[PDB]
Amino acid sequence: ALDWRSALTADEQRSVRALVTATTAVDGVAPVGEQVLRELGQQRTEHLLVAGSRPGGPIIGYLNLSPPGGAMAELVVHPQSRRRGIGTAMARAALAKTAGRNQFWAHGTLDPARATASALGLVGVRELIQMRRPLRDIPEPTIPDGVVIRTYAGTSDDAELLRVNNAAFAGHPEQGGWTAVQLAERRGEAWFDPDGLILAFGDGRLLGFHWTKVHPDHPGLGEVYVLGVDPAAQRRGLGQMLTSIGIVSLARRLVEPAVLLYVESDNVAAVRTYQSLGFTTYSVDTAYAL
Ligand SMILES: CC(=O)SCCNC(=O)CCNC(=O)[C@H](O)C(C)(C)COP(=O)(O)OP(=O)(O)OC[C@H]1O[C@@H](n2cnc3c(N)ncnc32)[C@H](O)[C@@H]1OP(=O)(O)O
Ligand SMILES: CC(C)(COP(=O)(O)OP(=O)(O)OC[C@H]1O[C@@H](n2cnc3c(N)ncnc32)[C@H](O)[C@@H]1OP(=O)(O)O)[C@@H](O)C(=O)NCCC(=O)NCCS
Repeated sequence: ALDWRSALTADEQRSVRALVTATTAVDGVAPVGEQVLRELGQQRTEHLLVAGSRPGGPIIGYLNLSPPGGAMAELVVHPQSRRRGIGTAMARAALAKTAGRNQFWAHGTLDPARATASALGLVGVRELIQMRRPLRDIPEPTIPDGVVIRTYAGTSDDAELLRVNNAAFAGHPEQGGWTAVQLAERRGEAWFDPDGLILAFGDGRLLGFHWTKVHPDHPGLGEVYVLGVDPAAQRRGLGQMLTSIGIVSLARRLVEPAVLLYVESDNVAAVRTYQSLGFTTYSVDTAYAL
Protein backbone atom coordinates (compact mmCIF):
# COMPACT_ATOMS: atom_id res chain seq x y z
CA ALA A 1 0.00 0.00 0.00
CA LEU A 2 1.46 3.39 -1.06
CA ASP A 3 0.72 6.01 1.55
CA TRP A 4 1.01 9.65 0.56
CA ARG A 5 3.00 11.57 3.17
CA SER A 6 2.93 15.33 3.72
CA ALA A 7 5.99 15.35 6.02
CA LEU A 8 8.97 13.07 6.92
CA THR A 9 10.91 12.26 10.07
CA ALA A 10 14.63 13.00 10.34
CA ASP A 11 15.40 9.30 9.87
CA GLU A 12 13.18 9.09 6.78
CA GLN A 13 14.87 12.17 5.37
CA ARG A 14 18.21 10.54 5.88
CA SER A 15 16.84 7.36 4.27
CA VAL A 16 15.74 9.25 1.16
CA ARG A 17 19.04 11.12 0.84
CA ALA A 18 20.83 7.78 1.08
CA LEU A 19 18.75 6.34 -1.72
CA VAL A 20 19.43 9.40 -3.86
CA THR A 21 23.22 9.38 -3.23
CA ALA A 22 23.43 5.62 -3.90
CA THR A 23 21.61 6.12 -7.12
CA THR A 24 23.75 9.03 -8.32
CA ALA A 25 26.81 6.83 -7.80
CA VAL A 26 25.51 4.17 -10.14
CA ASP A 27 23.59 6.21 -12.70
CA GLY A 28 26.13 9.08 -12.88
CA VAL A 29 23.18 11.51 -12.67
CA ALA A 30 21.18 12.52 -9.52
CA PRO A 31 17.65 11.08 -9.93
CA VAL A 32 15.87 13.93 -8.22
CA GLY A 33 16.85 17.59 -8.10
CA GLU A 34 18.30 19.85 -5.52
CA GLN A 35 14.99 21.48 -4.75
CA VAL A 36 13.36 18.07 -4.12
CA LEU A 37 16.16 17.46 -1.56
CA ARG A 38 15.35 20.80 0.12
CA GLU A 39 11.67 19.78 0.29
CA LEU A 40 12.46 16.72 2.37
CA GLY A 41 12.63 18.76 5.56
CA GLN A 42 9.50 20.82 4.74
CA GLN A 43 5.73 20.19 4.76
CA ARG A 44 5.00 21.76 1.37
CA THR A 45 5.00 18.69 -0.83
CA GLU A 46 3.77 15.10 -0.93
CA HIS A 47 5.86 11.94 -0.85
CA LEU A 48 5.85 8.19 -1.34
CA LEU A 49 8.53 6.07 0.42
CA VAL A 50 8.74 2.38 -0.48
CA ALA A 51 10.35 0.37 2.31
CA GLY A 52 12.57 -2.56 1.81
CA SER A 53 11.75 -6.12 2.89
CA ARG A 54 12.95 -6.51 6.42
CA PRO A 55 12.93 -4.29 9.53
CA GLY A 56 15.58 -1.69 10.14
CA GLY A 57 16.47 -1.37 6.47
CA PRO A 58 16.96 1.31 3.83
CA ILE A 59 14.21 2.38 1.46
CA ILE A 60 14.02 1.16 -2.13
CA GLY A 61 11.83 3.74 -3.81
CA TYR A 62 10.87 7.36 -3.43
CA LEU A 63 8.65 9.87 -5.24
CA ASN A 64 8.11 13.57 -4.54
CA LEU A 65 5.02 15.40 -5.86
CA SER A 66 5.45 19.19 -5.87
CA PRO A 67 2.32 21.28 -6.35
CA PRO A 68 2.31 23.66 -9.31
CA GLY A 69 -0.24 23.63 -14.71
CA GLY A 70 -0.05 20.15 -13.17
CA ALA A 71 2.12 19.08 -10.28
CA MET A 72 5.66 17.81 -10.97
CA ALA A 73 6.80 14.37 -9.77
CA GLU A 74 10.45 13.23 -9.38
CA LEU A 75 11.09 9.59 -8.47
CA VAL A 76 13.78 7.04 -7.96
CA VAL A 77 14.01 3.24 -7.46
CA HIS A 78 17.31 1.92 -6.07
CA PRO A 79 19.42 0.36 -8.84
CA GLN A 80 19.35 -3.03 -7.04
CA SER A 81 15.54 -2.95 -6.85
CA ARG A 82 14.62 -2.01 -10.46
CA ARG A 83 12.50 -4.06 -12.92
CA ARG A 84 10.22 -5.15 -10.09
CA GLY A 85 7.35 -2.73 -10.78
CA ILE A 86 8.11 -0.22 -8.06
CA GLY A 87 8.64 2.72 -10.42
CA THR A 88 5.39 1.93 -12.27
CA ALA A 89 3.44 1.62 -9.02
CA MET A 90 4.62 4.99 -7.74
CA ALA A 91 4.07 6.68 -11.15
CA ARG A 92 0.60 5.26 -11.52
CA ALA A 93 -0.17 6.46 -7.96
CA ALA A 94 0.90 9.95 -8.91
CA LEU A 95 -1.20 9.88 -12.11
CA ALA A 96 -4.27 8.62 -10.25
CA LYS A 97 -3.83 11.32 -7.62
CA THR A 98 -3.48 14.16 -10.03
CA ALA A 99 -6.17 12.99 -12.45
CA GLY A 100 -3.56 12.35 -15.09
CA ARG A 101 -2.25 15.93 -14.97
CA ASN A 102 1.14 15.67 -13.34
CA GLN A 103 4.40 15.49 -15.24
CA PHE A 104 7.48 13.52 -14.34
CA TRP A 105 10.98 14.83 -14.61
CA ALA A 106 13.68 12.47 -16.03
CA HIS A 107 17.10 14.02 -15.26
CA GLY A 108 19.44 13.09 -18.09
CA THR A 109 16.64 11.20 -19.94
CA LEU A 110 18.42 7.91 -19.16
CA ASP A 111 17.40 4.61 -20.83
CA PRO A 112 15.43 3.27 -17.90
CA ALA A 113 13.29 6.39 -17.63
CA ARG A 114 12.66 6.44 -21.40
CA ALA A 115 11.56 2.80 -21.31
CA THR A 116 9.38 3.36 -18.19
CA ALA A 117 7.82 6.37 -19.85
CA SER A 118 7.00 4.21 -22.92
CA ALA A 119 5.57 1.45 -20.74
CA LEU A 120 3.34 3.97 -18.96
CA GLY A 121 1.93 5.51 -22.16
CA LEU A 122 3.76 8.80 -21.51
CA VAL A 123 5.34 11.15 -24.02
CA GLY A 124 8.02 13.81 -23.69
CA VAL A 125 6.34 17.22 -23.47
CA ARG A 126 9.35 19.43 -22.64
CA GLU A 127 13.07 19.02 -23.12
CA LEU A 128 15.44 21.25 -21.06
CA ILE A 129 18.85 20.97 -22.61
CA GLN A 130 22.01 21.47 -20.55
CA MET A 131 24.72 22.71 -22.90
CA ARG A 132 28.41 23.23 -22.17
CA ARG A 133 31.60 24.59 -23.69
CA PRO A 134 35.18 24.49 -22.48
CA LEU A 135 37.12 27.44 -21.03
CA ARG A 136 39.64 27.43 -23.83
CA ASP A 137 39.40 28.91 -27.27
CA ILE A 138 36.60 31.11 -26.05
CA PRO A 139 34.83 33.80 -28.05
CA GLU A 140 35.83 37.55 -28.15
CA PRO A 141 32.89 39.95 -27.56
CA THR A 142 32.07 42.70 -29.97
CA ILE A 143 30.75 45.75 -28.15
CA PRO A 144 28.92 47.91 -30.73
CA ASP A 145 29.11 51.60 -30.20
CA GLY A 146 26.29 53.22 -28.39
CA VAL A 147 26.69 50.48 -25.74
CA VAL A 148 28.53 50.44 -22.44
CA ILE A 149 29.13 47.41 -20.23
CA ARG A 150 29.42 47.40 -16.49
CA THR A 151 28.61 45.14 -13.54
CA TYR A 152 25.54 45.38 -11.21
CA ALA A 153 25.90 48.38 -8.79
CA GLY A 154 23.43 47.14 -6.22
CA THR A 155 19.84 48.21 -5.52
CA SER A 156 20.24 51.34 -7.69
CA ASP A 157 20.00 48.94 -10.68
CA ASP A 158 17.07 46.89 -9.46
CA ALA A 159 14.33 48.97 -11.18
CA GLU A 160 15.92 48.49 -14.62
CA LEU A 161 16.95 44.89 -13.99
CA LEU A 162 13.41 43.94 -13.03
CA ARG A 163 11.94 45.91 -15.98
CA VAL A 164 14.19 44.21 -18.47
CA ASN A 165 13.86 40.73 -16.96
CA ASN A 166 10.10 41.03 -16.93
CA ALA A 167 9.94 42.43 -20.51
CA ALA A 168 12.26 39.71 -21.92
CA PHE A 169 10.50 36.91 -20.02
CA ALA A 170 6.98 38.29 -20.41
CA GLY A 171 4.60 35.40 -20.12
CA HIS A 172 7.31 33.07 -18.74
CA PRO A 173 5.86 30.90 -15.97
CA GLU A 174 8.66 31.41 -13.54
CA GLN A 175 11.26 33.89 -14.80
CA GLY A 176 8.65 36.47 -15.71
CA GLY A 177 6.93 38.80 -13.22
CA TRP A 178 9.79 39.14 -10.79
CA THR A 179 9.77 41.58 -7.89
CA ALA A 180 12.45 42.92 -5.54
CA VAL A 181 11.57 39.88 -3.43
CA GLN A 182 13.08 37.43 -5.87
CA LEU A 183 16.24 39.48 -6.25
CA ALA A 184 16.68 39.68 -2.48
CA GLU A 185 16.37 35.98 -2.16
CA ARG A 186 19.13 35.39 -4.70
CA ARG A 187 21.52 38.07 -3.42
CA GLY A 188 21.22 36.38 -0.03
CA GLU A 189 22.63 33.11 -1.46
CA ALA A 190 26.34 32.48 -0.90
CA TRP A 191 26.94 32.00 -4.59
CA PHE A 192 25.82 35.52 -5.41
CA ASP A 193 28.52 37.78 -6.75
CA PRO A 194 27.47 41.29 -7.88
CA ASP A 195 30.44 41.38 -10.25
CA GLY A 196 29.05 38.25 -11.92
CA LEU A 197 25.88 40.14 -13.00
CA ILE A 198 26.81 41.89 -16.26
CA LEU A 199 24.71 44.81 -17.60
CA ALA A 200 24.69 46.56 -20.96
CA PHE A 201 23.34 50.11 -21.14
CA GLY A 202 22.74 52.42 -24.04
CA ASP A 203 25.22 55.29 -24.26
CA GLY A 204 21.12 55.15 -20.51
CA ARG A 205 18.37 52.59 -20.31
CA LEU A 206 19.39 48.96 -19.44
CA LEU A 207 19.43 47.02 -22.76
CA GLY A 208 20.12 43.56 -21.38
CA PHE A 209 21.91 41.52 -18.72
CA HIS A 210 23.76 38.30 -18.15
CA TRP A 211 23.67 36.92 -14.61
CA THR A 212 26.46 34.33 -14.26
CA LYS A 213 26.83 31.91 -11.32
CA VAL A 214 29.73 29.97 -9.81
CA HIS A 215 28.48 27.63 -7.08
CA PRO A 216 30.87 27.11 -4.15
CA ASP A 217 30.13 23.38 -4.26
CA HIS A 218 30.77 22.77 -7.96
CA PRO A 219 34.36 23.96 -8.54
CA GLY A 220 35.61 24.39 -12.05
CA LEU A 221 32.17 25.10 -13.45
CA GLY A 222 30.55 28.40 -14.29
CA GLU A 223 26.89 28.86 -15.27
CA VAL A 224 24.83 31.10 -17.44
CA TYR A 225 22.15 31.67 -14.74
CA VAL A 226 19.82 34.23 -16.49
CA LEU A 227 20.32 35.92 -19.87
CA GLY A 228 17.78 38.55 -20.98
CA VAL A 229 17.65 41.33 -23.51
CA ASP A 230 14.86 43.92 -23.54
CA PRO A 231 12.67 43.18 -26.63
CA ALA A 232 13.28 46.91 -27.61
CA ALA A 233 16.98 46.04 -27.90
CA GLN A 234 16.77 42.42 -29.27
CA ARG A 235 18.06 41.23 -32.68
CA ARG A 236 20.96 43.72 -32.62
CA GLY A 237 23.71 41.30 -31.40
CA LEU A 238 23.43 42.10 -27.72
CA GLY A 239 22.45 38.65 -26.47
CA GLN A 240 25.47 37.06 -28.12
CA MET A 241 27.74 39.93 -26.84
CA LEU A 242 26.43 39.50 -23.25
CA THR A 243 26.90 35.76 -23.32
CA SER A 244 30.43 36.25 -24.64
CA ILE A 245 31.30 38.78 -21.91
CA GLY A 246 30.00 36.37 -19.29
CA ILE A 247 32.18 33.57 -20.68
CA VAL A 248 35.27 35.82 -20.50
CA SER A 249 34.34 36.77 -16.86
CA LEU A 250 33.74 33.17 -15.80
CA ALA A 251 36.91 31.89 -17.46
CA ARG A 252 38.93 34.52 -15.53
CA ARG A 253 37.28 33.63 -12.24
CA LEU A 254 37.65 29.89 -12.77
CA VAL A 255 34.52 16.33 -15.83
CA GLU A 256 36.46 19.16 -17.65
CA PRO A 257 36.22 22.87 -16.44
CA ALA A 258 33.51 24.52 -18.44
CA VAL A 259 30.67 26.98 -18.61
CA LEU A 260 27.23 25.31 -18.55
CA LEU A 261 23.67 26.48 -19.20
CA TYR A 262 20.06 25.24 -19.37
CA VAL A 263 17.87 26.15 -22.31
CA GLU A 264 14.33 25.06 -23.37
CA SER A 265 14.64 23.02 -26.58
CA ASP A 266 12.23 25.27 -28.43
CA ASN A 267 13.74 28.61 -27.44
CA VAL A 268 15.05 29.28 -30.89
CA ALA A 269 16.71 32.57 -30.15
CA ALA A 270 18.59 31.34 -27.10
CA VAL A 271 19.63 28.02 -28.70
CA ARG A 272 20.99 29.99 -31.66
CA THR A 273 22.85 32.41 -29.44
CA TYR A 274 24.49 29.62 -27.50
CA GLN A 275 25.28 27.52 -30.53
CA SER A 276 27.10 30.49 -32.12
CA LEU A 277 29.39 30.58 -29.13
CA GLY A 278 30.41 26.92 -29.30
CA PHE A 279 28.06 25.43 -26.75
CA THR A 280 27.01 21.87 -27.47
CA THR A 281 24.51 19.52 -25.90
CA TYR A 282 25.79 17.91 -22.71
CA SER A 283 22.62 16.24 -21.40
CA VAL A 284 18.88 16.61 -21.72
CA ASP A 285 16.14 16.57 -19.06
CA THR A 286 12.76 15.43 -20.31
CA ALA A 287 9.37 16.12 -18.67
CA TYR A 288 7.03 13.22 -19.44
CA ALA A 289 3.27 13.33 -19.33
CA LEU A 290 0.17 11.70 -20.74
C1 LIG B 1 8.43 8.32 -16.53
C2 LIG B 1 9.57 7.99 -15.58
O1 LIG B 1 9.90 6.90 -15.08
S1 LIG B 1 10.49 9.46 -15.14
C3 LIG B 1 11.68 8.60 -14.10
C4 LIG B 1 12.72 9.54 -13.71
N1 LIG B 1 13.68 8.88 -12.71
C5 LIG B 1 14.81 8.39 -13.10
O2 LIG B 1 15.23 8.31 -14.28
C6 LIG B 1 15.70 8.04 -11.91
C7 LIG B 1 16.62 6.83 -12.25
N2 LIG B 1 15.81 5.66 -12.66
C8 LIG B 1 15.04 4.97 -11.75
O3 LIG B 1 14.98 5.26 -10.57
C9 LIG B 1 14.25 3.80 -12.33
O4 LIG B 1 15.03 3.18 -13.38
C10 LIG B 1 12.83 4.19 -12.84
C11 LIG B 1 12.07 4.94 -11.76
C12 LIG B 1 12.96 5.08 -14.19
C13 LIG B 1 11.99 2.93 -13.18
O5 LIG B 1 11.88 2.19 -11.96
P1 LIG B 1 11.59 0.60 -11.96
O6 LIG B 1 11.09 0.24 -10.64
O7 LIG B 1 12.81 -0.09 -12.46
O8 LIG B 1 10.45 0.55 -13.00
P2 LIG B 1 9.53 -0.70 -13.45
O9 LIG B 1 10.05 -2.02 -12.85
O10 LIG B 1 8.19 -0.33 -12.92
O11 LIG B 1 9.60 -0.84 -15.02
C14 LIG B 1 8.39 -0.82 -15.78
C15 LIG B 1 8.74 -1.19 -17.24
O12 LIG B 1 9.65 -0.23 -17.81
C16 LIG B 1 10.60 -0.84 -18.59
N3 LIG B 1 11.96 -0.59 -18.12
C17 LIG B 1 12.34 -0.03 -16.91
N4 LIG B 1 13.65 0.06 -16.88
C18 LIG B 1 14.11 -0.46 -18.10
C19 LIG B 1 15.39 -0.63 -18.66
N5 LIG B 1 16.52 -0.27 -18.01
N6 LIG B 1 15.51 -1.19 -19.93
C20 LIG B 1 14.37 -1.56 -20.60
N7 LIG B 1 13.11 -1.42 -20.16
C21 LIG B 1 13.00 -0.87 -18.88
C22 LIG B 1 10.11 -2.29 -18.69
O13 LIG B 1 9.03 -2.38 -19.66
C23 LIG B 1 9.50 -2.51 -17.36
O14 LIG B 1 8.75 -3.77 -17.31
P3 LIG B 1 9.52 -5.22 -17.16
O15 LIG B 1 10.49 -5.00 -16.05
O16 LIG B 1 8.45 -6.19 -16.79
O17 LIG B 1 10.20 -5.57 -18.46
C1 LIG C 1 17.78 34.84 -26.10
C2 LIG C 1 17.99 36.41 -26.21
C3 LIG C 1 18.76 36.85 -24.94
C4 LIG C 1 18.84 36.74 -27.43
O1 LIG C 1 19.10 38.15 -27.41
P1 LIG C 1 19.38 39.01 -28.72
O2 LIG C 1 19.90 40.30 -28.24
O3 LIG C 1 18.14 39.00 -29.57
O4 LIG C 1 20.53 38.11 -29.36
P2 LIG C 1 21.36 38.40 -30.68
O5 LIG C 1 20.82 39.60 -31.42
O6 LIG C 1 22.76 38.35 -30.40
O7 LIG C 1 20.94 37.13 -31.58
C5 LIG C 1 21.52 35.87 -31.24
C6 LIG C 1 20.89 34.83 -32.16
O8 LIG C 1 19.51 34.67 -31.89
C7 LIG C 1 18.70 34.88 -33.07
N1 LIG C 1 17.40 35.43 -32.74
C8 LIG C 1 17.21 36.54 -31.95
N2 LIG C 1 15.91 36.80 -31.85
C9 LIG C 1 15.28 35.82 -32.59
C10 LIG C 1 13.90 35.57 -32.86
N3 LIG C 1 12.91 36.36 -32.35
N4 LIG C 1 13.56 34.49 -33.65
C11 LIG C 1 14.57 33.70 -34.17
N5 LIG C 1 15.88 33.86 -33.98
C12 LIG C 1 16.24 34.94 -33.17
C13 LIG C 1 19.62 35.74 -33.91
O9 LIG C 1 19.26 35.68 -35.35
C14 LIG C 1 20.97 35.14 -33.66
O10 LIG C 1 21.18 33.98 -34.46
P3 LIG C 1 22.61 33.48 -34.80
O11 LIG C 1 23.24 33.22 -33.41
O12 LIG C 1 22.41 32.17 -35.55
O13 LIG C 1 23.33 34.51 -35.55
C15 LIG C 1 16.61 37.13 -26.27
O14 LIG C 1 15.88 36.69 -27.45
C16 LIG C 1 15.75 37.00 -24.99
O15 LIG C 1 15.94 37.69 -24.01
N6 LIG C 1 14.93 35.98 -24.96
C17 LIG C 1 13.99 35.79 -23.88
C18 LIG C 1 14.68 35.38 -22.54
C19 LIG C 1 15.27 33.97 -22.61
O16 LIG C 1 14.57 33.00 -22.92
N7 LIG C 1 16.56 33.88 -22.19
C20 LIG C 1 17.31 32.57 -21.94
C21 LIG C 1 16.99 31.99 -20.54
S1 LIG C 1 18.24 32.40 -19.29
